[PDB]
Amino acid sequence: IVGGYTCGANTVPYQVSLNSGYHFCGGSLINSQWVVSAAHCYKSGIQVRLGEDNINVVEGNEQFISASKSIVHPSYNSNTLNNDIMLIKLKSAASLNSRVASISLPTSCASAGTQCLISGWGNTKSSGTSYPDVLKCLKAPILSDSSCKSAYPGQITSNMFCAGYLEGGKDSCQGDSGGPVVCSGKLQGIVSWGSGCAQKNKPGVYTKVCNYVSWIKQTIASN
Ligand SMILES: CN1CCN(c2cccc(CN)c2)CC1
Ligand SMILES: [Ca+2]
Ligand SMILES: [Cl-]
Repeated sequence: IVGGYTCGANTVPYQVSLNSGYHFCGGSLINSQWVVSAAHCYKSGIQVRLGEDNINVVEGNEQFISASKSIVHPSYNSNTLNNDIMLIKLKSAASLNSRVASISLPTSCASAGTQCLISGWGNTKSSGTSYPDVLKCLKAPILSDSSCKSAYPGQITSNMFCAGYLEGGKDSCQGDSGGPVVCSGKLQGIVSWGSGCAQKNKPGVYTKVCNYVSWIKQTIASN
């Protein structure tokens, strides 16, 4: 996250870190046994880390649980990042508590202008590299579909939306991928891609979760 702030320990209790010997992507806990993340985050041998604040220090509220299965969306296109969503099932159920909590799925799509909370352990510099140890947060509005498609002509599908600031300075960035965009208490977005981070007229692009609600509920009911 570039231009954000230190969330505070366990203040975003649905945020997970996906770890394959190191943190590589975020995700969001949607019930005790399932996480949703970005399909571009897929790899085998994922461990889900719940209850994290400093991802380099055991602070005492973590749960570490290996994934038993991964399910990439059937229409995910790695060329275009269309349908950039996957589900990960935990081998054992998370212990739900004030620090490890699920986030609800959207019952509908959010409007342009709705303020959202975006969070992660990705790079905090728009030029160069610095990765935080503690979780970083950003409040950012959903942008209109026209400003999103203007910013990235020929690349935005109906399964994507933009959020952020056209003036730059505040954005998600590398290592935030897969993590949550929460608006009105629902998971509306998954951090997906962009052109650099926090640059003018290049806001972040997010997978539009409200298009996937039926697929998520059907897929977890059958798995
Ligand atoms: C080479 N980078 C380019 C920018 N990427 C990125 C990843 C997530 C979110 C955003 C939104 N700013 C950008 C990471 C890979
Ligand atoms: Ca920790
Ligand atoms: Cl749907």
